[PDB]
Amino acid sequence: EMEKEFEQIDKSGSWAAIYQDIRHEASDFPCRVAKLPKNKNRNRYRDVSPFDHSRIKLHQEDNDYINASLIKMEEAQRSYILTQGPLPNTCGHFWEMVWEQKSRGVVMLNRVMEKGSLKCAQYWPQKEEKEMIFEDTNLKLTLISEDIKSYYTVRQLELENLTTQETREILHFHYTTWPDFGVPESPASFLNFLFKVRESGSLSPEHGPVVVHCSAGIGRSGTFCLADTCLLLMDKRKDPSSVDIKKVLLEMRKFRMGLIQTADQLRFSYLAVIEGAKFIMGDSSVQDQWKELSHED
Ligand SMILES: CCCCCNC(=O)[C@H](Cc1ccc(OCC(=O)O)c(C(=O)O)c1)NC(=O)[C@H](Cc1ccccc1)NC(=O)CCC(=O)O
Repeated sequence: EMEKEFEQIDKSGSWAAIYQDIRHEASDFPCRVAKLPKNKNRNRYRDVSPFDHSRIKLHQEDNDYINASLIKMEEAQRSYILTQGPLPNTCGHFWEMVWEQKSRGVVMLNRVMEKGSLKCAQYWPQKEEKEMIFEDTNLKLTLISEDIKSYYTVRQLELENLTTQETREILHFHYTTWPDFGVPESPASFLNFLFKVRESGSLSPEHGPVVVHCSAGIGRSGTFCLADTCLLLMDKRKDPSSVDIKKVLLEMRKFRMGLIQTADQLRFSYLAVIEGAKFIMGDSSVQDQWKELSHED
């Protein structure tokens, strides 16, 4: 029982040893293509790479590499693509992947600059009259509208393949207040945002996997996925309390290394998931409380 485990861990002061244990047991799979010298310019960090077995392959004959991994949750029936924050030369690759995987949504949980340091390129357009063209991938991206909230912004984007001329609506969900190596301000804020992502349709199985990213594509992004996936499980078990969060995280760590970067992010996923279960269980008003508590305005 989740809650029961959570308290025992908390009362026993064991978040760090439980977290170190997860790291110690995570899967070790090769990241050979990501390490090829010619892809060094495609990697934001030297110690963060996609496993060979689950990486996303660009459909270029030229060079199919993108530091991105397909996290496929069989029991939850949900797939996610987790990627680092694109670099100046991978903005086209990033959009080529969104297009090739049929993603309808993009979840960004970092800010372009954090602590004065640069974490991701400005890969989408900031003004509607200033659209972006990715020459290398023959794509055009246009900002269609944006809804700014106090800690997040939802943007409506139009991605066009210039080769075939088809256009697609891409929703972009941007969490602007999640510190690096940190946790959202509260479970309510987190959940209010996640439920926004779920209600947009983006995560539906008739579309490609949603794209999640932060600067490395592992801490913040792992956190968001573990809570989303645990909640889906709690809603399909009907013995919701048997969802074992450590086990779900180790399953996801088989597809991408380092998911969840601090013990505190692990502990927050437990708080988020337990608070989110109120909704699963049947509380028809906890959602409006999260919106109120999140202070969207
Ligand atoms: C899994 C192992 C990584 C843990 C230690 N590594 C780091 O902090 C980062 C990777 C990283 C991981 C999670 C993050 O999100 C946190 C979140 O979302 O909560 C962020 C992030 O957002 O900042 C950054 N890598 C380096 O700094 C390398 C360390 C290094 C340096 C030299 C050789 C080998 C490793 N430097 C770089 O890669 C510099 C770039 C270069 O030289 O190409």
